[PDB]
Amino acid sequence: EVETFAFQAEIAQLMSLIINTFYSNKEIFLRELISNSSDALDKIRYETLTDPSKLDSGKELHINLIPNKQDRTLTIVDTGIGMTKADLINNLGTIAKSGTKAFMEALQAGADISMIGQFGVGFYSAYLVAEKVTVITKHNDDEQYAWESSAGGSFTVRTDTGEPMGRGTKVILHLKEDQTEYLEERRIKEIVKKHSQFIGYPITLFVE
Ligand SMILES: Oc1cc(O)c(-c2[nH]ncc2N2CCNCC2)cc1Cl
Repeated sequence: EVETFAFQAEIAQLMSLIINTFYSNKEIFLRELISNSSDALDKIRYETLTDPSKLDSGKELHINLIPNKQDRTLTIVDTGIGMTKADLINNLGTIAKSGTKAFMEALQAGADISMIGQFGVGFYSAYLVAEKVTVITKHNDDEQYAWESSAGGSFTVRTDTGEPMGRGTKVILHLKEDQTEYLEERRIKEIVKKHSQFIGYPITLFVE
């Protein structure tokens, strides 16, 4: 049913840093997530140039932003390449260990948390605004899985028989009580325009 894993130490330390460091410019989490979706979309596109059957699981390549004020969630959905169970456990397809080391050295040398995505671990910026993060993913080579973590040094993985998605990745941000501004249409639009203005795939902001 539900397997429980420990974060590697360097990632545990990364997440604590994200959670505990005073840092006002939290909005960058959205750019880091959209940028991950854009990379996964690039990968499926590239693979389909030589094998168009990789798109049998869906031809449209796009990103949906879905705010839900009742559940207090902001969900980012892409139809990118998705992740296998293995990628998920291996820090969501990141080089999180070396990238964390590089990020923490930069933070010495003068960097601030906004540059996180330069070290390949921009996912973890979700913890600027979310108390809990659920990642649902479907890669053509595997079943649908849900990854989940409220930080605290551990994460879980289970098969998801919730609502099949076809192919891609869904990041559900259960927002901290004081970060509900990221559910406001005006606010999301501003941020996307500010930081995600040239992404090569349509980004659709859902209405409530
Ligand atoms: O927010 C995401 C969105 C995604 O589409 C993915 C994903 N799906 N397939 C590969 C990936 N990535 C993109 C970022 N780099 C690791 C692997 C991962 C994450 Cl964490």
